[PDB]
Amino acid sequence: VDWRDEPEPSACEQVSWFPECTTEIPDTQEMSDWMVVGKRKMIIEDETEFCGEELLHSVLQCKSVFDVLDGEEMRRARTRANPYEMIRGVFFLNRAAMKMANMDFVFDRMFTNPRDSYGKPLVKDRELLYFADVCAGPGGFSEYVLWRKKWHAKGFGMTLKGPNDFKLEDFYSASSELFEPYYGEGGIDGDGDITRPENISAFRNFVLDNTDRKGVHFLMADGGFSVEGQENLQEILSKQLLLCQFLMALSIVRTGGHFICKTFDLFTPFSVGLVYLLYCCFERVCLFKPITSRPANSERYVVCKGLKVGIDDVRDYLFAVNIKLNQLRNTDSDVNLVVPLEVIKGDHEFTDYMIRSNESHCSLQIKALAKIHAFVQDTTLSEPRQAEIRKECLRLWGIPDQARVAPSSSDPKSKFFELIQGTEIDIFSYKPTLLTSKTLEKIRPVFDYRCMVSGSEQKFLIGLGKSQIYTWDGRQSDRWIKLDLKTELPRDTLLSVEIVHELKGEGKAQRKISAIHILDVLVLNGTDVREQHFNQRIQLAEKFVKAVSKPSRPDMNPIRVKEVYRLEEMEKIFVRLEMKIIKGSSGTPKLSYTGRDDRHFVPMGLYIVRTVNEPWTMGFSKSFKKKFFYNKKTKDSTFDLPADSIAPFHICYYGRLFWEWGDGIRVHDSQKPQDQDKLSKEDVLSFIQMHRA
Repeated sequence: VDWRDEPEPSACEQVSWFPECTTEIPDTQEMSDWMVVGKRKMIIEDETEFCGEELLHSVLQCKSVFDVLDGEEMRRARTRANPYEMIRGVFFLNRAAMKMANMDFVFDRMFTNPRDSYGKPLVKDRELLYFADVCAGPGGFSEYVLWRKKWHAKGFGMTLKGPNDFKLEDFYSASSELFEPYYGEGGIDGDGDITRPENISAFRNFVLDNTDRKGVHFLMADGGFSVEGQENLQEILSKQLLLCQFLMALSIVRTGGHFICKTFDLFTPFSVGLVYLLYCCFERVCLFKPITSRPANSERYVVCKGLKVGIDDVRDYLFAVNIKLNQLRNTDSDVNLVVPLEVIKGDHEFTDYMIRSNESHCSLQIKALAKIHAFVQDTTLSEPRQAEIRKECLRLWGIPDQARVAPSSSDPKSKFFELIQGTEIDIFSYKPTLLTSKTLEKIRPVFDYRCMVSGSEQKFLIGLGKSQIYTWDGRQSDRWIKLDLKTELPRDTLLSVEIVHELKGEGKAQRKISAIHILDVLVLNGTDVREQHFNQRIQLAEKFVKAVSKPSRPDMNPIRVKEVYRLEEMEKIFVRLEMKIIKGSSGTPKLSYTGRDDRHFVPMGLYIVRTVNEPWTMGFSKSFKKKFFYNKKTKDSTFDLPADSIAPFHICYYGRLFWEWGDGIRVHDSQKPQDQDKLSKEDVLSFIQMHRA
């Protein structure tokens, strides 16, 4: 084989896709005879149904050349023959993350910014991006995605426990509450084996429970294991892994969502039928090998965009096939077909593409294998272009050529000063204006304001990564105190929070949990949001906060956003106030605010926050029945949101009022020691009603 007649190395890569599938999705009735069970076959050399005999045999002999060669001596020639070797992982934890860096650029930000078939993005940058990462070597894929999307992505991961488990603490960015691992049945106590039906169903239910029952925007799968001593049978030995990854795609990926999965050789009709099922289920499919995939191996990736509606029959069918596979382990039987060969070959376009892909990959891999062999037989040979190629690839993909090495062992005070970027520190010391009969007129605009129920004193919280979380009470004299709660948060995060005691049940059976309730956000994981509108900051807070949660680890402290109400709708708050018997109140019922779940807390009062800026105010047009913005200086009026009407964080914090709910204040009808000097619920509601018009 002449390996020196290979094309010149290049950072430019071309992609061709399968023809778009026109035939209908197979249903349960049609697939009822598709599964074929026969003798277990551990021979690959005759699988020429989608590849020429010459190419298959040549690639197999080229692989088997190294059956007698030293493994380390072979990998040392591999390092020299591969022109893309020096790329490695750059500043990530492994080279696998740079594979996602490669393919996210090649497929036009398909994963970091997923669109639909019409060109419309699925996630509003100014809603949350949901992704899943199954069969992941310490989540390098997720390291790339999280480093690129910061708090604007939430990831769900499942992988095999053991030496190749997730390494959250080694992510360049991110945290445990950004990429939340779930290991199947038992939650975090599972083994993460994706080939177990219990784990499949459990991870599916988990992902659906944390994605508004819609599913993830995309799923990435990169499963593999050692096939040492029997490398040539790699595709057969990992057939079930491939089937389970395709099935997980059909199980948790939302409609219009995407899916990328690592495969190996695709000579057998079993793997080709699986690819055909993906081609039927997605709007467009292709087989691609990035240059960050070593040229001498059988590794490639199948890229799928636009999951179709009504793929549930295929999902159930593949679940059943996996069960049969589990039942045939250690026997002489095996599932050798999932789609009949006549159906696959009946689609001439699909078969043409499949054969051409197999053969082109075979020729390239044969050249690379002979190249490694030649570099073994001659140790002076080398590619003199690895450095420049790596430089150009990093430039092309937008990956900065800077190492991970920055543990950011910053103290919370210095990091706080870094994150506020010269903003005056006294802004963080302002106390709220107490709401009294003398200050009631301050909330006169009503529409300019939002309100939320408080359960503890307001504090600032900074996240330095993982469990390095510190709080500060806003006074220059106070020290940053490490938070004694089992919770994690990404570095470069700055929050306005309160630490609430949540209660579930009453009396002797009452359980209590401490929780972080977010009031407002300034910086999350590195991008500043302080200048965005308050509702937008709360929505990005729900984005990150939904991301910073823990369903697989019931052992961790929950993080929540406060429920934000419109001031002209404060009446909805009092409907959630109940008198409940709290553990240790000697039987006295205490006022309790019940949240979205079956938990409640003792309220201390109600914050009123202004969301509209200086001489800008919101009125209600009775003719148009819509709210409008009015400029008190220019006298202009508009029904759209003016950019200068936006109240940034410092205005919202400085101008906030607090309506305390201590003794003598009646906000629930069962507690009427109404101190005549203190505002009741009726007084505030009457004032609000008089000034809504």
